[PDB]
Amino acid sequence: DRLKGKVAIVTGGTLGIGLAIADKFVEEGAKVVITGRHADVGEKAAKSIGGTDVIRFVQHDASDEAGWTKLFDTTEEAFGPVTTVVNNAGIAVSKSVEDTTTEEWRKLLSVNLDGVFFGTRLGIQRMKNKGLGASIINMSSIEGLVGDPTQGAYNASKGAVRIMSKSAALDCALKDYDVRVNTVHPGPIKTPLVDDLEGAEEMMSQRTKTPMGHIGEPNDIAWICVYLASDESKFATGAEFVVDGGYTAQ
Amino acid sequence: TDRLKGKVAIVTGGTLGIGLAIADKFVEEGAKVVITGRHADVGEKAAKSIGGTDVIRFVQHDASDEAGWTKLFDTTEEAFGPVTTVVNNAGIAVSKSVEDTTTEEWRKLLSVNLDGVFFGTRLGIQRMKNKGLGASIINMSSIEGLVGDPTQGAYNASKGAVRIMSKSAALDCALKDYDVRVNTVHPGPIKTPLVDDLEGAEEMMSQRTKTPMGHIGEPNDIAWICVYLASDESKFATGAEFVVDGGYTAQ
Amino acid sequence: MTDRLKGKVAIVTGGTLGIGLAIADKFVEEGAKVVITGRHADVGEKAAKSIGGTDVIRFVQHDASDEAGWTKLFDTTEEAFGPVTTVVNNAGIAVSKSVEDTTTEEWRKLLSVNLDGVFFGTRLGIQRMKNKGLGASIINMSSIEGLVGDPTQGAYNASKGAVRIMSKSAALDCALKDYDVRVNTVHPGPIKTPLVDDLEGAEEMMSQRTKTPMGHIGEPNDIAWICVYLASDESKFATGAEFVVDGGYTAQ
Amino acid sequence: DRLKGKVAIVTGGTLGIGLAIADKFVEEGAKVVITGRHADVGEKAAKSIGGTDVIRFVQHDASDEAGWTKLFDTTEEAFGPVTTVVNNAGIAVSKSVEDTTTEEWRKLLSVNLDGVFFGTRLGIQRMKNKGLGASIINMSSIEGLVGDPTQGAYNASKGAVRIMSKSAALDCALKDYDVRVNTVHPGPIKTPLVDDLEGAEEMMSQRTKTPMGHIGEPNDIAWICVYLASDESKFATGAEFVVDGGYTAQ
Ligand SMILES: NC(=O)c1ccc[n+]([C@@H]2O[C@H](COP(=O)([O-])OP(=O)(O)OC[C@H]3O[C@@H](n4cnc5c(N)ncnc54)[C@H](OP(=O)(O)O)[C@@H]3O)[C@@H](O)[C@H]2O)c1
Ligand SMILES: NC(=O)c1ccc[n+]([C@@H]2O[C@H](COP(=O)([O-])OP(=O)(O)OC[C@H]3O[C@@H](n4cnc5c(N)ncnc54)[C@H](OP(=O)(O)O)[C@@H]3O)[C@@H](O)[C@H]2O)c1
Ligand SMILES: NC(=O)c1ccc[n+]([C@@H]2O[C@H](COP(=O)([O-])OP(=O)(O)OC[C@H]3O[C@@H](n4cnc5c(N)ncnc54)[C@H](OP(=O)(O)O)[C@@H]3O)[C@@H](O)[C@H]2O)c1
Ligand SMILES: [Cl-]
Ligand SMILES: [Cl-]
Ligand SMILES: [Cl-]
Ligand SMILES: [Mg+2]
Ligand SMILES: [Mg+2]
Repeated sequence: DRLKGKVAIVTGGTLGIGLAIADKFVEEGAKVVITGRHADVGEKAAKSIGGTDVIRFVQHDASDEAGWTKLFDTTEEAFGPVTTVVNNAGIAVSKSVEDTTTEEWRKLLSVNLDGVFFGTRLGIQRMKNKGLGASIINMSSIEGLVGDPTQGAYNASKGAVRIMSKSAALDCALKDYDVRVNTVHPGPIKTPLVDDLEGAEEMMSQRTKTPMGHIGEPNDIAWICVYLASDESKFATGAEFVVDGGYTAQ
Repeated sequence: TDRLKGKVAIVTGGTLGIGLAIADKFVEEGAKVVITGRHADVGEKAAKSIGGTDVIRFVQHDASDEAGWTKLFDTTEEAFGPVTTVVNNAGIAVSKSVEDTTTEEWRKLLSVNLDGVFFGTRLGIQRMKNKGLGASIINMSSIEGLVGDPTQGAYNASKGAVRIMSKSAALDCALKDYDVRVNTVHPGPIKTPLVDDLEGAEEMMSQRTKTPMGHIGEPNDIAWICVYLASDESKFATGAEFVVDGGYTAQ
Repeated sequence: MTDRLKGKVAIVTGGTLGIGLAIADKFVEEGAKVVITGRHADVGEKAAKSIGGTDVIRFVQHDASDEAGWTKLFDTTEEAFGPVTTVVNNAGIAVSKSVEDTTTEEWRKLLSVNLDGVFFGTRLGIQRMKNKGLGASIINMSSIEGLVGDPTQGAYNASKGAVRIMSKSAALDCALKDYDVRVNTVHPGPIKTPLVDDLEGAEEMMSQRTKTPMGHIGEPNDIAWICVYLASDESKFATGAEFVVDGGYTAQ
Repeated sequence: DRLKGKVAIVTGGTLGIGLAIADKFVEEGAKVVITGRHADVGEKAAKSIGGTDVIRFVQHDASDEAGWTKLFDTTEEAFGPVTTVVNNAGIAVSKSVEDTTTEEWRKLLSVNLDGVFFGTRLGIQRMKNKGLGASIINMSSIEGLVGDPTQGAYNASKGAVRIMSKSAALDCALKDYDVRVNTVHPGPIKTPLVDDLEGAEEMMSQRTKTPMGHIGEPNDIAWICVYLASDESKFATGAEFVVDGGYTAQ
């Protein structure tokens, strides 16, 4: 259907937002590789969506540079030329800038920023100039648009992804690469991980935070990623797609 | 399966160009559509080019005509049932710097591009709130609502106004649990017979210093993002700006 | 009196109260000659005298939505002080209505001042200040409400988003044509002024930490000082930009 | 007199933009410590501005975390408690995202991002709750607002600075630290950084790039920094100050 012929890598694809992206990608006809760090979880997640003819799990840590080349080779071996890269893997640190230790800072940025860099750079190299309608979708958060006093390192990583993606988009467009790069900026989304933090959903559902008075669900982010992966969005590049319940509109 | 099943849409300025493509893809996705425009022969031919009166109808209406807006909703509702979707797309251009803009040009453009969008948004909230329709208002606000252009002063004013007024509406609807979303769409240069009739226009906007992709878009590029915004797929998106511009604003 | 605006001649619309008064006050303190406008001659004459004598500041009764009066206002100012170098389009009004609840009368009245007035002053300011080596500067008063929405200020939001982007168009045309005129926008957050004071509950609502992270609203001098920077030749490379002084309001 | 009583650290204050900031800060009454890696350049720069009663040089690489603590100690010993931190040190790499080596990425980010994090975190720690009218000014760029196809790592670093600074501003404000944090976004400015990239001034002077048709001068950035360091800006925090010749207005 809407993603006919697409082959997608979805990092952090075994839980929450990434899992829903993979689910709707398969529903729309794409073949998907979802990555994660734990194999006992990752395989049941893939099977929860489809069989190995449409979706497969590959253990990969987004900060693992060499593993990225291996991840692409495995995906192409399974499904053919990669067309779509969703850089979704990330981690959080609940600290102000003042209270962030240098170890927390470096570890978060090696996943949230270096990992997105590794996936974007390689995706451009492996997908340019092949008539694929290639699309790189970088998950860049409402925390890439506004600050949060207790997400200092996360804010830095998401702001970096936001503008680095415009650089990539412009270079691909100017060089007729047939690769588009866009960022998605989710507001608060209900996941089992948000569930395990007592008070988190309640805090984020305050009207002063999310004007809709509730947080979203993973499918809310999947559907905008479907649009961005499909050729329906062949004129969209370097842009920010915000699905946040009004959070940044006030 | 149809992504706009059961939706009922008004698309102003929907007989040519971007509005016509939005109407076409809306019908294709299962919506019933009323398109508006000022000229009846163009408008009737436009509607029939998309489908029969069971899925699409033309209503003659100038978007700056405040009184006509209530009749337009009534006509749409009697044909298709309650309106769920309003695309405020009607708009005109003035090729003048702020310095060179006449007061008559200023007022005429703003009466369509700003007053009209206000009339449709205000009435849309009134008529669609609290009805469980998954209502969506889509305001066309242009890259000229994000960046300035030295020779588009009044257009820039109108589109910046639509951009932020739409956030006001989105927030009020959300805080009041109205079940109405309001978002803006920001097209870059798009090929239309309007652009084709202006010699060198497509060539100027295709320069890499304007559009990095080196070409201008097509009306269906805007239609597809409007389908996303009209559908229940985007039920968590409100008050946000959706930019389809070939990279224009990213540099 | 010091000298960061030496030789400048400024029109400050709505300069008899609140933010406009503070702009005029600090402009005079920095060496500028100033004409303030307003609709009430009694408040306005006293406002000007409260800042200085007629050799540094004068009041002119003018509604900013009155197009023909704009030409007379420039003539009167240049007759008094020489060619105008600086236009601060500050006059503005508010309406506490959602988009849904805004009447068309309220919509047109607010926009005739907040948008048409800024257009009239920007258009005429370009015509009368271009190509004169003045280091000219047009400062258009937007608001944080030109950057984010407010559910109960629909028309005001529209007017301030219009000012924000129209000003960019004017700045670009002036720059590309070497007019020696800059155009920038100032976006105050909540500021203690009569506009705020006489909206019951407004300061209290805006002082909440969920609104202004600094936990209080600003004061008129906060906006005067960024305007002094923008009117001075210190900002000669600044054009088409948005200057936000808002207590952190738009950072979260 | 506009900076009477202020004590400022200006990283990379020995050439270009940072030198002009230091110069104007001293003119307005501040005591200033400038940093840089090269003591030959730095000692002369300090002497070109004033005597050791108003300005001193400290050899320090902004990417050196341990050195930041020494730098604040040295400044305190000379001039009293620091009131103003200008995180200005930065470098550039003329590579698209596709063409960026991981070494180039890590080197630029360790200076442009880690260094701004180190100085912001330390500035907050050292200046909070002292009633100093403290101000942290983080040097971003128009390249933290828009992309550039050939400055991918730089774009990443400047977008990170932009949004991390908002987080810091918010935390300082909500906690009543009496510390403001803002970012400055220069457009092209004539500096050794620009003068060494051959053809860069000519490129950035095109009207399609800078509408004013010329690039700026270091004093253009000095004056907005004076405003931000002074108590004139006591209501300005978390905001972006753009001095760019119209670059980002089109
Ligand atoms: N400047 C740019 O950068 C640029 C370039 C290309 C496209 N765009 C985008 O294109 C979008 C839509 O414009 P378009 O190019 O599709 O225009 P278009 O091709 O001229 O189509 C105009 C449609 O609106 C109708 N219309 C005109 N005035 C009207 C009124 N007062 N009331 C109701 N309908 C009216 C037209 O004819 P009738 O009145 O006879 O029906 C026609 O159906 C804008 O948001 C703009 O951002 C922008
Ligand atoms: N206060 C805030 O929190 C705040 C925040 C962001 C932006 N702003 C903006 O800053 C500007 C000044 O606001 P403020 O709070 O200082 O307002 P204010 O305290 O109400 O003062 C408004 C001034 O404008 C004059 N004025 C009003 N309507 C006018 C018209 N049609 N023509 C000429 N002068 C007129 C008033 O004098 P007369 O009544 O005698 O005419 C008065 O001198 C406005 O553009 C406002 O939107 C204010
Ligand atoms: N020039 C522009 O057009 C422009 C535009 C926007 C933003 N900016 C930003 O403004 C800032 C200053 O740029 P500029 O053009 O003035 O550069 P510049 O002329 O090359 O000056 C660089 C200064 O920083 C110092 N420096 C370099 N690496 C350092 C390190 N690791 N630790 C400490 N100091 C270091 C240099 O001294 P040593 O070599 O002795 O260390 C020198 O004092 C940078 O953040 C830049 O990204 C510049
Ligand atoms: Cl994210
Ligand atoms: Cl009057
Ligand atoms: Cl200290
Ligand atoms: Mg906000
Ligand atoms: Mg641009």
